[PDB]
Amino acid sequence: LSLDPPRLRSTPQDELHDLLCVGFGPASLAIAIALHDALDPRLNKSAAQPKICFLERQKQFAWHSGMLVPGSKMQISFIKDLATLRDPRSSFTFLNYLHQKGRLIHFTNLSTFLPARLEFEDYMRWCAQQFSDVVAYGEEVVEVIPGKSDPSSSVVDFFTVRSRNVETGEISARRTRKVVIAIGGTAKMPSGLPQDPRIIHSSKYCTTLPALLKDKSKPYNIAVLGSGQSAAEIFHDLQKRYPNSRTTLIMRDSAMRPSDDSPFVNEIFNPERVDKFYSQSAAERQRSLLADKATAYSVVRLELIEEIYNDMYLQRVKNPDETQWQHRILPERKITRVEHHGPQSRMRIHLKSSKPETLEVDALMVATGYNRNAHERLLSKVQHLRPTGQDQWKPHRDYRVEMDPSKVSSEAGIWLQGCNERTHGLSDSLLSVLAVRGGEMVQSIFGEQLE
Amino acid sequence: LSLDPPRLRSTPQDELHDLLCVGFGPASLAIAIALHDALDPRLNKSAAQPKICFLERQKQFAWHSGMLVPGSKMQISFIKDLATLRDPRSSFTFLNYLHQKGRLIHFTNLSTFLPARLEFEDYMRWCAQQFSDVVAYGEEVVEVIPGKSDPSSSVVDFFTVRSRNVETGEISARRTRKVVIAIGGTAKMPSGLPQDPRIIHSSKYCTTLPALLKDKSKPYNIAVLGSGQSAAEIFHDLQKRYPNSRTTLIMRDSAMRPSDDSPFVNEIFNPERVDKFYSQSAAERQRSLLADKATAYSVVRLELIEEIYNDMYLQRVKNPDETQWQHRILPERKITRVEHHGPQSRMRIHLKSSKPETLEVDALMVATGYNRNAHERLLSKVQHLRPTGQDQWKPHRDYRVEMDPSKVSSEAGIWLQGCNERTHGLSDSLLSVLAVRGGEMVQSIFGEQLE
Amino acid sequence: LSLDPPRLRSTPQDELHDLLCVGFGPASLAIAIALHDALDPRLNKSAAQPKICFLERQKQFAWHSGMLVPGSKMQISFIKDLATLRDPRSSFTFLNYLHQKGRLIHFTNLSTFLPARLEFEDYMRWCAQQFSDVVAYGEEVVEVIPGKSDPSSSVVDFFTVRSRNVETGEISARRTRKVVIAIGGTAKMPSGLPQDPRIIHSSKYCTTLPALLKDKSKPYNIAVLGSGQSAAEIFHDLQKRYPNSRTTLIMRDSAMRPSDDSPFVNEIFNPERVDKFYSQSAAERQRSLLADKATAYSVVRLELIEEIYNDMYLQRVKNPDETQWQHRILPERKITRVEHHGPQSRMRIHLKSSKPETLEVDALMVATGYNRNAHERLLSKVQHLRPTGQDQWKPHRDYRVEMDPSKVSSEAGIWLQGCNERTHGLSDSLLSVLAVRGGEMVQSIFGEQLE
Amino acid sequence: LSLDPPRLRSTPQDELHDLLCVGFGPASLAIAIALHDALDPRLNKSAAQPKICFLERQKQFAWHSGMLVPGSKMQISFIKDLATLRDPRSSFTFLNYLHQKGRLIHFTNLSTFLPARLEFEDYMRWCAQQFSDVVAYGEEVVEVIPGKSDPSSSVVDFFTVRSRNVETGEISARRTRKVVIAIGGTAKMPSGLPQDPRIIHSSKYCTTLPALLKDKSKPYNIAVLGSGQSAAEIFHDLQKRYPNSRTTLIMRDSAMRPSDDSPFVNEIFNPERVDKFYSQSAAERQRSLLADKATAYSVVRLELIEEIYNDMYLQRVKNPDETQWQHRILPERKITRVEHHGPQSRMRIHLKSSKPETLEVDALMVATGYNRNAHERLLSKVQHLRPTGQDQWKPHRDYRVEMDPSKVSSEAGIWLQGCNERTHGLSDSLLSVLAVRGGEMVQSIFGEQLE
Ligand SMILES: Cc1cc2nc3c(=O)[nH]c(=O)nc-3n(C[C@H](O)[C@H](O)[C@H](O)COP(=O)(O)OP(=O)(O)OC[C@H]3O[C@@H](n4cnc5c(N)ncnc54)[C@H](O)[C@@H]3O)c2cc1C
Ligand SMILES: Cc1cc2nc3c(=O)[nH]c(=O)nc-3n(C[C@H](O)[C@H](O)[C@H](O)COP(=O)(O)OP(=O)(O)OC[C@H]3O[C@@H](n4cnc5c(N)ncnc54)[C@H](O)[C@@H]3O)c2cc1C
Ligand SMILES: Cc1cc2nc3c(=O)[nH]c(=O)nc-3n(C[C@H](O)[C@H](O)[C@H](O)COP(=O)(O)OP(=O)(O)OC[C@H]3O[C@@H](n4cnc5c(N)ncnc54)[C@H](O)[C@@H]3O)c2cc1C
Ligand SMILES: Cc1cc2nc3c(=O)[nH]c(=O)nc-3n(C[C@H](O)[C@H](O)[C@H](O)COP(=O)(O)OP(=O)(O)OC[C@H]3O[C@@H](n4cnc5c(N)ncnc54)[C@H](O)[C@@H]3O)c2cc1C
Ligand SMILES: NCCC[C@H](N)C(=O)O
Ligand SMILES: NCCC[C@H](N)C(=O)O
Ligand SMILES: NCCC[C@H](N)C(=O)O
Repeated sequence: LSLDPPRLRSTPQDELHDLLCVGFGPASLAIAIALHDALDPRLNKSAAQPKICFLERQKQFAWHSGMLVPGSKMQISFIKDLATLRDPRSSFTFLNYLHQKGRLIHFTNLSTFLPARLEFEDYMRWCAQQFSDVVAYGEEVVEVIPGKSDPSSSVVDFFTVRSRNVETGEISARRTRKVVIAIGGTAKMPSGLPQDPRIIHSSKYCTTLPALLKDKSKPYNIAVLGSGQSAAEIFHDLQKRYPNSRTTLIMRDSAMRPSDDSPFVNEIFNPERVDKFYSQSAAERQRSLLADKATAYSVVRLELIEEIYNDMYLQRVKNPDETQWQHRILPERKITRVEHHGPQSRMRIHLKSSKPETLEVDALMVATGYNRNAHERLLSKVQHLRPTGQDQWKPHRDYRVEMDPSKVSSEAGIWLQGCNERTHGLSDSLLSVLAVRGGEMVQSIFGEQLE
Repeated sequence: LSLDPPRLRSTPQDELHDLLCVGFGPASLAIAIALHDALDPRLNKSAAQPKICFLERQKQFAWHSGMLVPGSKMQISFIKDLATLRDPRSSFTFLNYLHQKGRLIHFTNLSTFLPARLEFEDYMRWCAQQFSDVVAYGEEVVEVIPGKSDPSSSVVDFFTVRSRNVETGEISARRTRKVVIAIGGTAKMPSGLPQDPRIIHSSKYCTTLPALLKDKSKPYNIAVLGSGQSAAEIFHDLQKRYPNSRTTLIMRDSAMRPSDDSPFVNEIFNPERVDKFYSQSAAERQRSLLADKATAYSVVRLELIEEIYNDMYLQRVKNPDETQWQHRILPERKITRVEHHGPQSRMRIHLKSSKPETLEVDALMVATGYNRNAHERLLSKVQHLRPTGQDQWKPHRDYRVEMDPSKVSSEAGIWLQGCNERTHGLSDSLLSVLAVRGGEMVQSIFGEQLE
Repeated sequence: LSLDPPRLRSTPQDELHDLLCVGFGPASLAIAIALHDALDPRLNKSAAQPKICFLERQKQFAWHSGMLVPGSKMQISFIKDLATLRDPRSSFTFLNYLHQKGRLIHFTNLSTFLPARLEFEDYMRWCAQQFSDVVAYGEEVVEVIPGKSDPSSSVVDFFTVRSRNVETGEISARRTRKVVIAIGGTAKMPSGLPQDPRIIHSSKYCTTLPALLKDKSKPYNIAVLGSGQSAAEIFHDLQKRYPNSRTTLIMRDSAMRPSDDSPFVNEIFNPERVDKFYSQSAAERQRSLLADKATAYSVVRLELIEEIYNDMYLQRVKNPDETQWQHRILPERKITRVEHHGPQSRMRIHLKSSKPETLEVDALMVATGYNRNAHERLLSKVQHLRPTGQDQWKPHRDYRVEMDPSKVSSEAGIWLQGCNERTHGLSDSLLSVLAVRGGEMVQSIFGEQLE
Repeated sequence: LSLDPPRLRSTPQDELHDLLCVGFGPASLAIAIALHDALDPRLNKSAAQPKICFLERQKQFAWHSGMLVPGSKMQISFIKDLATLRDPRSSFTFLNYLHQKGRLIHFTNLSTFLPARLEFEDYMRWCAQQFSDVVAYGEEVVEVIPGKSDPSSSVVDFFTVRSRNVETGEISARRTRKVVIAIGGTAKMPSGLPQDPRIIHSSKYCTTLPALLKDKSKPYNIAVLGSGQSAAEIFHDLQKRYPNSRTTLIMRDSAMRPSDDSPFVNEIFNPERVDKFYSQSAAERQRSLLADKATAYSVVRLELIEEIYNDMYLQRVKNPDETQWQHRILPERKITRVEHHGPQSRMRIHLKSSKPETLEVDALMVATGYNRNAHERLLSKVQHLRPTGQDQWKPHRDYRVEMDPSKVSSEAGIWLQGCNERTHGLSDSLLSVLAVRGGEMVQSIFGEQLE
């Protein structure tokens, strides 16, 4: 329909970069997009291109591909794509992507605000490919190291970012004034579960479970631990994927509970509300996160809850005896022990009540969420630049971490993205404010240059 | 279509009754209905009629008539009427009521499980009228007094129930072996608000607000305190009822939140789950009530939340300046003081944040819920019959309160209904289990007689 | 929960029956149920049992088992079950069935008026089994023959009904004063299609297609002709059932169109509207059937249309080239020729526009509806009893066919059920008015006896 | 948020224009917008401005303001605004309008594709105001007259457009090579109804009914003739607007029927389908319009049908006697005579069945649709330029009417918009394809200039 906008120019890796971004998921992608738009005279009247590079450990752009369950839907309006809430005229809107694919009229006839996760990933992939010249894939960042252009001074004014090539194992280094860490989360596992190849986090569902359970027709016993959106999607999907299997949903809560996207509550995810949340005290922020927990954690989309309920009711129609059901839910349970050294294909899972019985399974899917602390390890050698006494990174409103002013130049800095819920609200790890935040980040990072 | 079933026979008030029920709301009505069905040879094979009387302070049957807001809907499936979950063959089902009115086919074409509150009240009224011979209306019960058929013994074996005729003020007494107290709740007011005729509880909305604000066209300022279903219904309704008024919703929470009727959670209201809840410890029961709070308290029907949100959005369309809106919501506020002695028509309401500004209004609707402690006052003179040391009534699973066995005959007793959430679960004060509980109560109370 | 009501007594087959019913599908079942209720003193105050028998060719009760597609839903509110609109107190209501199965509370939490076809069939099966003593299964009726108790007179006053035992092939005869023919429809095939085992009517989908296509993993090509509810259900289901197959929906219309159950239109299915429809002239009845055609024929449930549309859109997401899609719709087409004598597994289907290209397929499902003329063949030897000149059976309002009064006794007669759309409206072949019609039929047939 | 794009320059009215557009409703507005975008180097790489003027008879931009009923909703996805389907990057998209108003995030939380008609009008108004320099309001075009730059030749190469200033009555003339007529429809009245100020077309509902019925509290009798979307909206609205009135919906059909926007059917409104429709024969086009009639004419939005049905059911709850209802529907009726010369405030409306009774009313709203023939009158003096024998204007695919090539220069022409259903399909008079058609029109009209 139209031509794609001009590509960003790559930078030789031996040159000092203006910005180096760790990760090229949605959060980094939104920053690339906002930078493109900011450098677009059509979009910004005022609009040399900044020297920028993105390091991504995956071999190409992918969005949670381990959980790309068939049928899985976005839990957010497509209007909250990577550009529209910042500038609906952007070439990087979902609607413009659809138009470019010749699909916009057909999507309109769906009357849905919620694309398949598959389609939304391809949207983001389609955006991502327009930045290929400035993204280095298959590069896993392993550390950020402070640098001094004047080694005999006591002022840091750049950082060296070292990454391991995931194919060759070789170590590269790139130097930059500013670093963004946007690396999402790491799998959270209950500390009571032993390491076993049959015990698999939800994040590796689509990738590593079919490797373990190769025959989709075989009568497997498969359990799912958890009662959030991932637990539900996996529990529901196993029933299609392995149709002769016996599945068990194990949860410490009494029920799957619906996610709250009711319109007054949902305004906590508005981009303008980040100022409001950020400015509250630590205590009020903690109470606020708790009060709105049903919008984000340990909750399932009502539609999916209802579909699973109907499936269970259909089992009840066929057999009033719940102990005989092919697919069962076991609420208010916790796993107290996992026998997993026996000769059998199966582990023995021992269960008790979760208030203050055994299953034998071929695999246990563990849908217990994510931690967002992995940036700490990347930043270990830059900790000493923090103000005296700090043992945590303190991100400012504009997401730049606080550093000792007498140790670090004002031209140099490190920003965090996607790990700042404590300071910036429940929207921080989601897609909800990426469009606007990208804009804010470009302004924060490239502000002098673009003025 | 069919004839109504045989009426129950009245009892002369000077005779010793088998059962005397205080209140003829839904809970008592469900007991009348279950008794009728139990005495129906068509419904119960095994089926002299028990001597029974109901005392109701209203002049005729009415169901929360002060909150019969136009458009107001049931928040419960009609299948949970006063008989169906006990016996769908009962003549007292909602569907059979519709058939009797010649309306069943038209209701079917609505495709709704949720009747207007108006229609459901008329259903219950239609049931209630079939018990007119055994209900004494306009009788307000004021005390229950222990009696001894042998005054020189130390055993109580009946109770005298005294009521005040609401029209004549005259005091009547009726004697009975067994008493049921089913009197619902009393208005809960925040203790910080002064008594004023302009400050009116939600329960008296339809009755006493139009008496105060007589001219529906006048530009009143009207506030609503609270963020539950009643606050919402009243806030929304005032906008139709007084179209030129300026309304303000004052709430200490940050948002109206949706009621949870998602299907797995909603099973806590199943009749069979009362056994389960009752048998849990006090501590587990407390934690359970807390965990499922969003099913019952401080929550609004999503549909109503969404309609109010749309109304506010339409105001935003007309004027981006929220300070100028005719109808406004003020979240995270508490009332710190109410000036109400000035010469003006209006009170001055002083507001502060509810985290750890003034309105001038013609009336303040206070939608802050109910207490369920009024039975305590009726039972003051029977307290001494409790086991030594008890300062609260302890209802058994079958809702009969515990009494000292050496002080009270096994043929005599007092049952509580609708005030037992602490011991019987969130369904206790609702319509949810009335059909089944009525059956259980008839069995508990009339069990010997019906065997 | 309760006990089942008393069984009806069987009749020795050599005795003259009061009523003999051909078929024990829903329509006959509704008559059995209404008769039971009419003989129930609990339900009818006024209430020797009539001598009745039902002849059904299937070996046991089954409801369209060839189209019991997984997930398939009722297209009618459960309130229009086989008794409720006549008498909601009946033991044969859907809700009472649920209660008897201990499932009523769980069904309530579905919040649906539309059961799975599987569940509704089991409801009807559960009803049907209560009449086992008076139903002879595996009996295919082949003719109805006039009888004269006085052979030398010219008055017919009974009929002999002869049936072929489907297992033994043996012929039985039973004599009766009154006959009901309630045998539903026969498969309508386009006259241009040749007989071939690979060409299968929708009615035999679940039974005879898996016999033909034994391996569910094989890449079959399967076509579906038609664009009604059956075509849609089969088209959608093949995609799950044979996941590697290539399916093609062939339709002469341009689109699947949604069924109209909007509430004002839907009142044509009200039981009371049959009087209104019946009394209109032939011309007005014809125009009326045409005007409301979108309620009944060549239409699909919006929900199913939307799901199929989403599946096609998902194919579009993966591949913009519709010619490469696994599952395709070909609108405005007609089949002009079917090569089916070649050596290949597959038939060659030749297509042209349907306005005034070839597929090779392993099977063609033909979803082109039903005829309702099979009663004509059963009644061939009784035609001469019609009034002079009639070449069609003329059913009165009460569904008794017109006969020459001087040739047939007033105590003898034949009623038609389910084939009377022309005279009684679009509800005649559906479940919509079975409850009320059953009552009317019992009154019409057994009226003298029950007075 | 961003600045508005550059304004188009006005043209002195004594200059020969490139394009003169009659009407500035949605269709003309979409052409203005597409022209702006085509001249935008940001949107079109290749991008002297054409000399253009729009003549609109209203004093300012308004969209069907006589039917801007409170609550009225768009019946089309906002994605089908005036630019998005052509170019989602356009500054004239609905989403960009929302962003400019600071409302985009709040609209997102509505989760609706269907704005209030009020909001969508303000969207279009907001677009329209950006073309104020080239629109002359209060100008009613009365004729288009052929011109010859060489009067002694036989070739027309311009047209003079004459308009009457609606305030001063003065006549202006403007000359142009090309003319677009985009003037929408004129009120269709049944020819059997007499002229009376109490008989008012739906198009003048919000403007001229409250002038007639000044007191909203008065017990008026008001009838509505028709059963389409307008009849329904007016019938429903009168009940709020005049709460003590008795309203009557008079319709020749038996029921309000729902509009078909089911997704396969709805593809007839796709912009790409205009090529397909246009190329079909006259006969096939006629049959096609008939087949899809339920998408466009004599149909009501299911949601509105359902709301009206619920209102009627609520009347039934209060009173089983339909003859006493405040608001009544009278189906299958036609008006045979209107007494309207009597002394009373009210007309007497005589009714009969519509198959092949009197009301006395204060006003009759006539909701019987529109004609689209008014361009004929404007073009009367240019008819002779058509090819010999034509008595109708024949619009080409690109909407330019056919003219004799030897009588009219190739640089001169007349285009029709919004009146071409017969040749271009059911989307022609709607908003459905305005975005794309605007683009096509700009290309058709300004094609040489923009190359
Ligand atoms: C199954 C699932 C469904 C979800 N659905 C939604 C939804 O519908 N709507 C919504 O708003 N949110 C949703 N989320 C939330 C999700 O967090 C955000 O949508 C989004 O993924 C966050 O973007 P991100 O860039 O911050 O993190 P990520 O998406 O995790 O991307 C971070 C990137 O950094 C790479 N990376 C990590 N470490 C390194 C390293 N050391 N070196 C180099 N590269 C590295 C990773 O490969 C990854 O690509 C969902 C999450 C999950 C798990
Ligand atoms: C606005 C509102 C809407 C509601 N909607 C629902 C719903 O949709 N679904 C649901 O399940 N629940 C609903 N509820 C909950 C409600 O508590 C129950 O539906 C029902 O009213 C409880 O019945 P009850 O008999 O226990 O109490 P009540 O309904 O309050 O009846 C008690 C009766 O006792 C009488 N009484 C009180 N004191 C005396 C006395 N001293 N002497 C004599 N008579 C006395 C009273 O006049 C009253 O009639 C709603 C409550 C409110 C306030
Ligand atoms: C797939 C499908 C789905 C449908 N879904 C609905 C719905 O959701 N709601 C609705 O209202 N309607 C629905 N219908 C319409 C259907 O016609 C009625 O629901 C119902 O089946 C009609 O009952 P019936 O007894 O008249 O005919 P049938 O159901 O066809 O029963 C007639 C019986 O007579 C037996 N029989 C036939 N010939 C003989 C013979 N010579 N001798 C002895 N026995 C014989 C047959 O075995 C059969 O059991 C559906 C139809 C189909 C095909
Ligand atoms: C109540 C109502 C609701 C509708 N809702 C929708 C909807 O939700 N979605 C949809 O797709 N369609 C809808 N429509 C269809 C409607 O036709 C189109 O939306 C749109 O109005 C068509 O634009 P138009 O410019 O062709 O005609 P119009 O909107 O009628 O505009 C034509 C303009 O020309 C002016 N004009 C007329 N004659 C002259 C003259 N001689 N000289 C100068 N100016 C003149 C008129 O003042 C008018 O402004 C609706 C129609 C009505 C009546
Ligand atoms: N899990 C995603 C939550 C997104 C949030 N409801 C929003 O509207 O932004
Ligand atoms: N507020 C009424 C709650 C009723 C409960 N959801 C139930 O289904 O019983
Ligand atoms: N009445 C408006 C019809 C619009 C059409 N359904 C469309 O989607 O374009």
